[PDB]
Amino acid sequence: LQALLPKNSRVRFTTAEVDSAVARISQKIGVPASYYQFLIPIENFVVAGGFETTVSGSFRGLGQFNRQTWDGLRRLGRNLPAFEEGSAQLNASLYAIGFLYLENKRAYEASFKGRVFTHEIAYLYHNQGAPAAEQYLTSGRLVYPKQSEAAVAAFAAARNQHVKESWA
Repeated sequence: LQALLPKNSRVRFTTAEVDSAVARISQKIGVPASYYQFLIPIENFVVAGGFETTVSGSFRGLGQFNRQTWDGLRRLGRNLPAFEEGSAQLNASLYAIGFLYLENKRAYEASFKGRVFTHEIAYLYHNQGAPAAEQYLTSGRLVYPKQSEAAVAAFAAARNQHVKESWA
C-alpha cells in the first residue's frame, strides 16, 4: 500500500530490463550500480514485476528529473534527448541519473575537501540540487522540504555521514 503524499501518466519497466540497463550503463560511465539500486526504489513505485514511474508534471521518469536539471546536463555536453522525451525512456533516464551523480560528486568534493560522496549524500544532491543540498548539510534545513518520509530519512542519514569522520 503506497503512502499518500499531499501533493496521471505512468510508464512501467520490468526489473530485469532495469537491471540489464543499469549494469551496462553504470559500467560505461563509471557510476556504481549500487547507487541506481538505492535510488530507483525510493523515487518510484515498486510494483509486481518491476517499477512504475510518473511521467507527467514537473518531475518525471526513473530519476524524477525536472526540465531545468535535465537541461543542465545537456548544457554540460551530455548526449541526452529533450527532457520530455528522455525522461519517459529507460536508457536516457539511467544515463541522466548517472551523469548527475558524477556532476554532484564533483560539486560535493569541491566544497568539502577530503570527504566522501556517499550514496545517501548523492541522493540528497539528486533530490535537492547541489546548491540546496550543500545548504542542508551546513544548516540542517531543507530548501525544498516537501519530500517523502523515506527521502527525509535518507537526508538525515546523509548529514550524519557527512559530519562524522568515520563509521561508528
